[PDB]
Amino acid sequence: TSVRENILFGMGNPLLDISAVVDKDFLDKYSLKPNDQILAEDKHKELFDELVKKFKVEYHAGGSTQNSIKVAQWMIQQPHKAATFFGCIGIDKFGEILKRKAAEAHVDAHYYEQNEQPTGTCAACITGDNRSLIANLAAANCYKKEKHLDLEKNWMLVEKARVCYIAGFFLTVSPESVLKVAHHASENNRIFTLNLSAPFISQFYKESLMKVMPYVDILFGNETEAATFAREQGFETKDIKEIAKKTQALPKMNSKRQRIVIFTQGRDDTIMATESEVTAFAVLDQDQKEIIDTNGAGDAFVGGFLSQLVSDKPLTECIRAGHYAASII
Ligand SMILES: CN(C)c1ccc(-c2c(N)ncnc2C#Cc2ccc(N3CCOCC3)nc2)cc1
Repeated sequence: TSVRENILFGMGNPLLDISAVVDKDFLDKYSLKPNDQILAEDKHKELFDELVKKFKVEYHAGGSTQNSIKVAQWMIQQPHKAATFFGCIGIDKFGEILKRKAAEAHVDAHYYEQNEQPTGTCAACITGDNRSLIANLAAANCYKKEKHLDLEKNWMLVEKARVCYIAGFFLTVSPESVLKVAHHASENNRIFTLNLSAPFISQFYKESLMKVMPYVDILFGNETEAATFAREQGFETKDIKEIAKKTQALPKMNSKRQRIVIFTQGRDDTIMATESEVTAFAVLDQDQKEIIDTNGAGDAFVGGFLSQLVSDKPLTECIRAGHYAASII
């Protein structure tokens, strides 16, 4: 093996995933479309506490960036604490559970804990054939870099790292801290990776997303996200195989590393753009998966891919583990 700890740093919104099995007489209370993912409003406050009661649940350390780092450590059977992760949580039992589920993943998590807000949480409300998801960010959105990421002891773990990845959802929380990490990857010429996460980031956080873009070694994104990203910046093309070209020719601050743009397409090829020219890799099929996680499998692609890049392997092999990873899920 001989891979080393804290070799891959990650950072993002730690969400505590709470799945179970409900019905509808539990959903109509809070009125929720059987298969839809939205954000929690002040009329959903209880829905959390009332999902740990009347329903048998599992507790997984969730959130995109955190999902990707745990899958990267899974494919990283050894050593342990090979991947690190910073985020904000609350000082309540939910955060207690999160701290636990992550160590129980050999992930080296180091959280910014606080009281103001509860630990965030995502709610898996499955009726078997649906996915009503309720997300409440809370604590994940209170991260303070000056009192956590800026501290010597944690910042030294960002130093032990030779690869950084942050899902773009985190730009909605702290671009200043996304930046300190990206910038640093430049100054010490290490790899810094990023996710477009959702089309809304490209449409509504472009200023923050363009500030880090020059400091972005690799870029992860999907079909649609790719699509909207081009729409704004003015690429004109609608051809993904082309967008990957126009984007990756974007002003890259560090010039010592030319960039790689991996645009996934759900389960259907993968478009990589490098300094040379654009190729395309077809996916591993697992046909007629009615259960197909689909949404949230791109997080798994990213972990598997990351697991192979922390060892500087052929991009073709990083993309191989991306499929091994997405999915066991
Ligand atoms: C679809 N929902 C459930 C959804 C999607 C994705 C996430 C998500 C995940 N998976 N992992 C980590 N962070 C976030 C996060 C986050 C997040 C979501 C939305 C948002 N805004 C949307 C409205 O405009 C203001 C910015 N800002 C931040 C959570 C919830």
